[PDB]
Amino acid sequence: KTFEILKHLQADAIVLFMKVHNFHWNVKGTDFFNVHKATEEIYEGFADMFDDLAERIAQLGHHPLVTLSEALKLTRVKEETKTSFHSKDIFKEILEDYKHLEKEFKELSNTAEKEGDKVTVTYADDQLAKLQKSIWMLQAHLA
Amino acid sequence: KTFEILKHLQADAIVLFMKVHNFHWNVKGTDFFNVHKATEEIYEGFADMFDDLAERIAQLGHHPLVTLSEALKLTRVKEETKTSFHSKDIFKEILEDYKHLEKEFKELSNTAEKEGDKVTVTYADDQLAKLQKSIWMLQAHLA
Amino acid sequence: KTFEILKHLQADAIVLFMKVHNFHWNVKGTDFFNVHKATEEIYEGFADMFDDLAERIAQLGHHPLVTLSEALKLTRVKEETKTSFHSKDIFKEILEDYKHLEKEFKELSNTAEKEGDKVTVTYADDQLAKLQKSIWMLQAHLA
Amino acid sequence: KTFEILKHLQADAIVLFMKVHNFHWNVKGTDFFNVHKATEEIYEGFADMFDDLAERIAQLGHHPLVTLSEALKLTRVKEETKTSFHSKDIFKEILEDYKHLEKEFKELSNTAEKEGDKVTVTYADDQLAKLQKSIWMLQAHLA
Amino acid sequence: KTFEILKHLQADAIVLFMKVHNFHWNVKGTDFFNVHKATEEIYEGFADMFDDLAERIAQLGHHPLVTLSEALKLTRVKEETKTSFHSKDIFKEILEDYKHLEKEFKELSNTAEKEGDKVTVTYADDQLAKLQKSIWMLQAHLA
Amino acid sequence: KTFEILKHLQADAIVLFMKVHNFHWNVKGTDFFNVHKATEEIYEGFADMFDDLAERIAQLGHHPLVTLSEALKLTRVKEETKTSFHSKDIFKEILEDYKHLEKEFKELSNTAEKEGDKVTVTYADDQLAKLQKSIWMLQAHLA
Amino acid sequence: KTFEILKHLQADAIVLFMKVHNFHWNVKGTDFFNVHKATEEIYEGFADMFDDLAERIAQLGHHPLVTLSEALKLTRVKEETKTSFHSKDIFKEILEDYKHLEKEFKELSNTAEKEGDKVTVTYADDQLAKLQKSIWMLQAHLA
Amino acid sequence: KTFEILKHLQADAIVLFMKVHNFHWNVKGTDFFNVHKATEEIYEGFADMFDDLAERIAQLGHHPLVTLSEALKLTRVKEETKTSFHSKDIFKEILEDYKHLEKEFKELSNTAEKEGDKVTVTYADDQLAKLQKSIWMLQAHLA
Amino acid sequence: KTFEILKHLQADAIVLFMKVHNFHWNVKGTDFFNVHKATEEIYEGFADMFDDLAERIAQLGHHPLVTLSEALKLTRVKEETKTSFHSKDIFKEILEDYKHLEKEFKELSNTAEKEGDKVTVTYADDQLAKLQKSIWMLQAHLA
Amino acid sequence: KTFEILKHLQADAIVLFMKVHNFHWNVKGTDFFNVHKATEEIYEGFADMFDDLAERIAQLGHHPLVTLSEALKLTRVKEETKTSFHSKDIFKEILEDYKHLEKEFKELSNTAEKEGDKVTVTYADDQLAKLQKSIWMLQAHLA
Amino acid sequence: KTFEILKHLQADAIVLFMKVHNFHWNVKGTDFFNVHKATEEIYEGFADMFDDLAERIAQLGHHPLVTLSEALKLTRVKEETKTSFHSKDIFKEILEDYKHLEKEFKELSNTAEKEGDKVTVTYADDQLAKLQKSIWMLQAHLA
Amino acid sequence: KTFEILKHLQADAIVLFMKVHNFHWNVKGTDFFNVHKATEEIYEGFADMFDDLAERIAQLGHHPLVTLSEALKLTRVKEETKTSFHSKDIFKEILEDYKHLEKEFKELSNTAEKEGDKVTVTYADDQLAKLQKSIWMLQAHLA
Ligand SMILES: [Zn+2]
Ligand SMILES: [Zn+2]
Ligand SMILES: [Zn+2]
Ligand SMILES: [Zn+2]
Ligand SMILES: [Zn+2]
Ligand SMILES: [Zn+2]
Ligand SMILES: [Zn+2]
Ligand SMILES: [Zn+2]
Ligand SMILES: [Zn+2]
Ligand SMILES: [Zn+2]
Ligand SMILES: [Zn+2]
Ligand SMILES: [Zn+2]
Ligand SMILES: [Zn+2]
Ligand SMILES: [Zn+2]
Ligand SMILES: [Zn+2]
Ligand SMILES: [Zn+2]
Ligand SMILES: [Zn+2]
Ligand SMILES: [Zn+2]
Ligand SMILES: [Zn+2]
Ligand SMILES: [Zn+2]
Ligand SMILES: [Zn+2]
Ligand SMILES: [Zn+2]
Ligand SMILES: [Zn+2]
Ligand SMILES: [Zn+2]
Ligand SMILES: [Zn+2]
Ligand SMILES: [Zn+2]
Ligand SMILES: [Zn+2]
Ligand SMILES: [Zn+2]
Ligand SMILES: [Zn+2]
Ligand SMILES: [Zn+2]
Ligand SMILES: [Zn+2]
Ligand SMILES: [Zn+2]
Ligand SMILES: [Zn+2]
Ligand SMILES: [Zn+2]
Ligand SMILES: [Zn+2]
Ligand SMILES: [Zn+2]
Ligand SMILES: [Zn+2]
Ligand SMILES: [Zn+2]
Ligand SMILES: [Zn+2]
Ligand SMILES: [Zn+2]
Ligand SMILES: [Zn+2]
Ligand SMILES: [Zn+2]
Ligand SMILES: [Zn+2]
Ligand SMILES: [Zn+2]
Ligand SMILES: [Zn+2]
Ligand SMILES: [Zn+2]
Ligand SMILES: [Zn+2]
Ligand SMILES: [Zn+2]
Ligand SMILES: [Zn+2]
Ligand SMILES: [Zn+2]
Ligand SMILES: [Zn+2]
Ligand SMILES: [Zn+2]
Ligand SMILES: [Zn+2]
Ligand SMILES: [Zn+2]
Ligand SMILES: [Zn+2]
Ligand SMILES: [Zn+2]
Ligand SMILES: [Zn+2]
Ligand SMILES: [Zn+2]
Ligand SMILES: [Zn+2]
Ligand SMILES: [Zn+2]
Ligand SMILES: [Zn+2]
Ligand SMILES: [Zn+2]
Ligand SMILES: [Zn+2]
Ligand SMILES: [Zn+2]
Ligand SMILES: [Zn+2]
Ligand SMILES: [Zn+2]
Ligand SMILES: [Zn+2]
Ligand SMILES: [Zn+2]
Ligand SMILES: [Zn+2]
Ligand SMILES: [Zn+2]
Ligand SMILES: [Zn+2]
Ligand SMILES: [Zn+2]
Ligand SMILES: [Zn+2]
Ligand SMILES: [Zn+2]
Ligand SMILES: [Zn+2]
Ligand SMILES: [Zn+2]
Repeated sequence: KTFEILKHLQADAIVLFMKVHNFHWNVKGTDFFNVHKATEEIYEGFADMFDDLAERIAQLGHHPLVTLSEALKLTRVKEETKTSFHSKDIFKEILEDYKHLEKEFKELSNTAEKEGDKVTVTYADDQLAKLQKSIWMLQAHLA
Repeated sequence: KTFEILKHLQADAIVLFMKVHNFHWNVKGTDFFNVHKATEEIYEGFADMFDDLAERIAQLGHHPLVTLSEALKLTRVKEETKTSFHSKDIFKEILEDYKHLEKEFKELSNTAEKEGDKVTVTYADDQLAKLQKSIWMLQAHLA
Repeated sequence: KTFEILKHLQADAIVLFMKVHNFHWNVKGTDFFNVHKATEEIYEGFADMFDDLAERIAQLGHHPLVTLSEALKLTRVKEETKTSFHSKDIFKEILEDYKHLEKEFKELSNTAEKEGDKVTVTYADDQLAKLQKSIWMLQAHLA
Repeated sequence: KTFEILKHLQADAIVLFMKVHNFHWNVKGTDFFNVHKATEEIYEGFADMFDDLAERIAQLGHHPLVTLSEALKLTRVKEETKTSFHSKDIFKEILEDYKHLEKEFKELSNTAEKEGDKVTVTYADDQLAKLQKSIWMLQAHLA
Repeated sequence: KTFEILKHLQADAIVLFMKVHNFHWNVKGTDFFNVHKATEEIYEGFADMFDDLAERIAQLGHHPLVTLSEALKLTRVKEETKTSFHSKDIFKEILEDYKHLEKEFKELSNTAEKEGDKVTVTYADDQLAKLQKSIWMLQAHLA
Repeated sequence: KTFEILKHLQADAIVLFMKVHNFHWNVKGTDFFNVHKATEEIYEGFADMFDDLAERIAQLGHHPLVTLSEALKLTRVKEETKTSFHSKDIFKEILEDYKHLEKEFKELSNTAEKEGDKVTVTYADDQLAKLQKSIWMLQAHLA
Repeated sequence: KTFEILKHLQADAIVLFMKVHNFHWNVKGTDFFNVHKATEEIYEGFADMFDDLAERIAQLGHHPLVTLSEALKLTRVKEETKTSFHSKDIFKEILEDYKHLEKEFKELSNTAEKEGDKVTVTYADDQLAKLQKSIWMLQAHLA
Repeated sequence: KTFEILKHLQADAIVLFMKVHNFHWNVKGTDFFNVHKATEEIYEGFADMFDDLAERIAQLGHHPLVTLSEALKLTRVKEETKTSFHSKDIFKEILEDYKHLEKEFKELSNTAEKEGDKVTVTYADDQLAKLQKSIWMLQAHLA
Repeated sequence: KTFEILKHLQADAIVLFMKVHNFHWNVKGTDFFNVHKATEEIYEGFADMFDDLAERIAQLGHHPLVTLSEALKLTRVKEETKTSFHSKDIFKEILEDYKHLEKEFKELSNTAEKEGDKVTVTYADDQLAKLQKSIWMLQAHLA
Repeated sequence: KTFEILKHLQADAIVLFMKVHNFHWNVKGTDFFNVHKATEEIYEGFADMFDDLAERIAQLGHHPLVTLSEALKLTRVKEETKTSFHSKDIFKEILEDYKHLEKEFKELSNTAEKEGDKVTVTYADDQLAKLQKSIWMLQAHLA
Repeated sequence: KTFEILKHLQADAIVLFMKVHNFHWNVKGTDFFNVHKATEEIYEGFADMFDDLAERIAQLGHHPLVTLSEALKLTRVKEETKTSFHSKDIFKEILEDYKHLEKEFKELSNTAEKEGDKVTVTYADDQLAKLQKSIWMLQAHLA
Repeated sequence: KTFEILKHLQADAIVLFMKVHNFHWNVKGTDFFNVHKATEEIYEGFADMFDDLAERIAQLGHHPLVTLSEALKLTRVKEETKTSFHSKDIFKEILEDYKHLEKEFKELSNTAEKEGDKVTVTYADDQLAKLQKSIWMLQAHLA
């Protein structure tokens, strides 16, 4: 179900909002400003994704999740308890989670096509476009 | 300890970030736009508070919390599982949590004065100023 | 035919442009500013929809409609002759007409997919996205 | 009566809003961009005139017209059913309708002076100023 | 005399500047933000009216009033000592005072026409335009 | 005749454009910046007045003047051949020429009322408003 | 009591709002623009101070003053009935009243520290900062 | 293959970037400014298309082309060696090349649907939308 | 002498300021807007050139000209008494006068190099750059 | 000949436009964003240089080059076929090509001085200024 | 004494203004842009600190220092004569000097509390806030 | 040598940066704001001149000066130890130092022409242009 994948993704969005703030505060190295500013852009993107997924859920006549509790329960994103990083470790982690979201947005898109929910398709394909652009850029950082 | 109160408040900030999004999505009544836009301003404020508290913690040589897990563990904010509200219920809840943050920022301020951490004082008094302005406005909504 | 639905929708757009101005001028109640400003945003949206539908028609090698006469002839939107409203009546009427446009944009989208007119699809799905967001918000006003 | 002329003019404004969109979509010749952009400015002006006339009517304790139906009934503007133009034909038509509005705004102004409605006078003289500037520019196009 | 009415109006402007701040601080109800922001726009308008009337007086070779003392002495506006309101009470009061200013600006306009002071006429008619727009909007709030 | 006064004023506008540039370049004293910047605002105003008067003339079916030659022939403004000033001398000269334009705009306004040219009236009264504001400010400089 | 000093200062703010407008309209000399613009900045500052003091009072659970009447009753600011000034006289008067506000903001700050009202302290110290900057600048004008 | 069509289009984009600059520099006639500015907008669009196609190629794990050499080798766009034009000749040429890109973007879109590359579809349909709008406008210039 | 050429050019600048306004008001044809706006840019350029030449003269210890009288006396620009034009006639005239200014700025530049006035050289070469760009564009209009 | 060097440089500009896009897409390493953004600024500079050189050529009565074909024929810039880089390799390549352009702009400048083409001199010296600033910055990257 | 510490800090501010420009010009490595831009932000901050400290001194009735001579005499900042750096060396040096300013601003703050100079306290605590944020960021660069 | 004069001028720039701040803080008289703001513009100009001269030095393969120490050693600018001024004294001092910089920029320009350093010439002539404009304005203040 479309709204089930939406909920799952909403859960990842708020979890990544937090995870990315970790990287924002705890990066080390002459790389600090760039990663500090870039992580800020990343978590702000995730705050919007969170809101947008929730609002698609509501639009669709269902209930978005409303507690951090359900988010942790529905997410497939590993929270990061460590508190120190080189930029390369941050990019590897973010890349991993991006590849996860990419897979899921594809699923979201495929599922919504099947159920004749075209709006959810164009939302999912728009997010895929962004994820694939970032995936490429992150791959290029790490190469 | 100053950094202990900071951590506690950081936990409330991310919890209220979520709680306020609930109110953002699930308000009902001819009041919808105003509460939808106002809650958006409120949660954006909480996103900044979260970041700022975390960054004061780091500055002070300690570790801010880095998971939703610790946040739920350290918060004194009740998450809201209900998914429908009149504006009056939203304002009552927000008011309650504001009164909670007000008390704690006072504590933060008092404690930091004692430990000779003046920066943390001016941060705490700046946040008090905002909380007391909102507390007054919310009291005026409900009267 | 794609261009036939386009024409129909173009007719509704100019009719709603007028209808919404009625609500803009004739709302009553302590609700006045909010509804006055919101209706202004709504009719400005409809002015753009009108222009865009007409311009898709032209692009497609056909003729958009060019008189209020044809608009009244092609529309399924009831004009509103009454000249006084509470905000709730305005929202109910706007909701009704929105549900009408939603149905038709779905048709437009489905029909254009069939005829291999992909541009018209992405236009129709973009408008659906907006209509479904407003439909949800209006449902929330009225609940 | 002042409000009677206001209503008449309100009817012309919405009719010209449509008529001018015709010219916007259906101009032909190496003149296309200039006329396309200029007609867009013209119809946006007419959308404001429409709103302003309606709002003067309301202010004056009367009811502006609220349907395209009454507009077609009250207008002295010929709708244009043709769907192809050279720029010269567009300017001739617009000039004609401008000369019509000029005459009527003079009447509006004279009538409002008589009835001691000074606000309506300053509104009418402001619109005359604009019409006479455009009339001159259009005469210069055609010369 | 033109300058006598100017002085009277200048006195009302500063008195309403204060009166409107009362409403700004002391409104109660789920209406709070809207009335708080709208009253702020209203008193800022009155601050400009005050300055403009004073400056017309100076231009005309006379002396505007320069103390709150003369203002209270020359005003026909009742100061409001009460410190709590519903929005409806605020709108009724503002409406009353608006109707008062409307009457006086008409007088100002008529008197200035007689004395051949055309500048003061166009100033008075510009203010009438604004007062009549607000009077209509306030009537619509209360209906 | 309205257009005759317009032409006369157009001639003064271009003459004052030049005269004011003299003051702009040739002021002396610790007053230099203020007078340099203020004269720049003054001549830019005169450049617009020039254009606007010319364009009213054209609108009215007549020909504005098109050479400096006719301007010098039609102006009642004394050109200034001297090349050094204290600010007080500049203000006295500008004041004189302002009083001249004020008189003429009154004439323009009166004459246009008589001939039923309302647009030219509202133009003349708008310029009077500006001239009387500047006249007051200049009187205040010199007092 | 903190709120008692707040009220007193609120009274001075509205009185200085008026007093400063006097100086704004009635300054004489080649100094006119600078003093006209500077007084405009000064009274706009006082309008904000007025609003802010009133709003601190409300926040604190008390009632700000709501009439010009109480303002004149609570102020220690002498109103200025004279209607003509050299810039030096304006600066001397403003300086005097500034020194008065400086003393009182110190009192406000000291008193609020005692009562544990930290928000009011940071407000009072912020205003002191501004007053001491202006006091220095005004002393420099007069030296 | 999707990436093969992308590469082809990337080649056309840089070739049209140049071709359009030819028209930019070498248009003749009283049409000069309009065509000079419009061609500037057109080539800036092509510079972005070039970059975007290249970046989609990279995202997709392939290599965009990196020399003018490959571009000339992969393009189906005829370079223009002539150095003088009337606007009509420029529009005919641009129209031709647009019709070419339209065909190819359709192919791109169809092919990407087949291979399950949804991002490339939404990119191709977005570009089609723009090409069909320009095709219509250019047809209207030439009619 | 450098300052002699400066004065000559200053005279042409104010004469062209007027001449170009003629073209601004009196162009005829479907070309009207473009020429109306372009002439406005041209005369605004000439107003700046005028001011800049005058200010270079002053800088150099000499006196710029301060009357329209000297301008007409020092200019080699023919004033235009005719009051109706096709765009082609306007461009031919402007081109002629441009070729004149180009020649003179070359002279200015050469002369200033000789006298070791480098500032005047860089001013003259900057103006040449602009004149040669416009000369090319005007040649392209007329071809 | 001046125009011969201009043409040569125009050829390098479009070749570097492409070459720099290579570096834009194909940089690898934790350096990615900085080099991605900086290369974007560099190629945008080259797009302007290209246009400006072409337009100087036209101004000078000659024909700029109008095909990628002539560009490859006239350039002394080696195209880069490789598709992967560390930032250091990108900077070395860009530095090399910069040193090439620097030499040529000197030649351009010297040659134009000889032929009395001062405009082309000030253009060449302006570009030298930029090239020498970038050369220094690039040397500093590599040191 | 408060003003003695102010003077000392003023001396460091201008010395660091220079020192930081050294780092701005003489950094080496693929780090160049980031350090070049960041040092520019740092020295601009120091220019403001310098001005603000000087202006607090003046406000307090004392004399800020007015020569580079006294600055070198009063500073505890070592000037840097070396002319080449890796970014790590720049950050270590800046960190050292920051730790120095932090200590001194604490002293300033403590001393001003003692002397009842609250304005100087809030200034000192504001600067501490900034220094501690930068100290943390610099520590993070170097870790 | 070009770089020797550059260094000398760099030394004056930082010395004048300080000297001008003296005038900024210590001007007395009803002239205070104007001189306070103007000196702020002047020292900000000198901060840029300083940076630009240093960066030309680096570009040229030499080392700009990096301590206040060398600046005081290389400058021909007298530092000002006095701490109180009338505006006339400030303008006389600034004028003197300007005349000094003018002479030196001429030398810089002449020397750079000789050594074939054209970039340094265009930099020197640009600064001369500014110095001669300010010299004229300052002469006009003092006359
Ligand atoms: Zn941060
Ligand atoms: Zn951001
Ligand atoms: Zn939302
Ligand atoms: Zn997931
Ligand atoms: Zn750690
Ligand atoms: Zn490490
Ligand atoms: Zn929303
Ligand atoms: Zn927001
Ligand atoms: Zn942060
Ligand atoms: Zn808590
Ligand atoms: Zn529900
Ligand atoms: Zn309910
Ligand atoms: Zn309205
Ligand atoms: Zn709007
Ligand atoms: Zn359109
Ligand atoms: Zn329909
Ligand atoms: Zn009714
Ligand atoms: Zn009702
Ligand atoms: Zn889309
Ligand atoms: Zn369009
Ligand atoms: Zn528009
Ligand atoms: Zn409206
Ligand atoms: Zn009519
Ligand atoms: Zn047709
Ligand atoms: Zn035709
Ligand atoms: Zn008016
Ligand atoms: Zn407020
Ligand atoms: Zn406001
Ligand atoms: Zn004022
Ligand atoms: Zn009254
Ligand atoms: Zn109460
Ligand atoms: Zn109640
Ligand atoms: Zn100037
Ligand atoms: Zn200006
Ligand atoms: Zn004009
Ligand atoms: Zn006259
Ligand atoms: Zn002289
Ligand atoms: Zn004198
Ligand atoms: Zn004013
Ligand atoms: Zn202001
Ligand atoms: Zn307020
Ligand atoms: Zn007091
Ligand atoms: Zn008097
Ligand atoms: Zn006096
Ligand atoms: Zn161009
Ligand atoms: Zn552009
Ligand atoms: Zn790119
Ligand atoms: Zn192709
Ligand atoms: Zn040719
Ligand atoms: Zn031809
Ligand atoms: Zn115009
Ligand atoms: Zn313009
Ligand atoms: Zn000037
Ligand atoms: Zn000449
Ligand atoms: Zn004629
Ligand atoms: Zn003709
Ligand atoms: Zn990119
Ligand atoms: Zn860019
Ligand atoms: Zn171009
Ligand atoms: Zn080359
Ligand atoms: Zn590869
Ligand atoms: Zn590698
Ligand atoms: Zn730099
Ligand atoms: Zn900066
Ligand atoms: Zn300062
Ligand atoms: Zn120190
Ligand atoms: Zn070295
Ligand atoms: Zn190294
Ligand atoms: Zn603070
Ligand atoms: Zn200052
Ligand atoms: Zn500044
Ligand atoms: Zn720099
Ligand atoms: Zn020197
Ligand atoms: Zn002293
Ligand atoms: Zn003195
Ligand atoms: Zn230059």
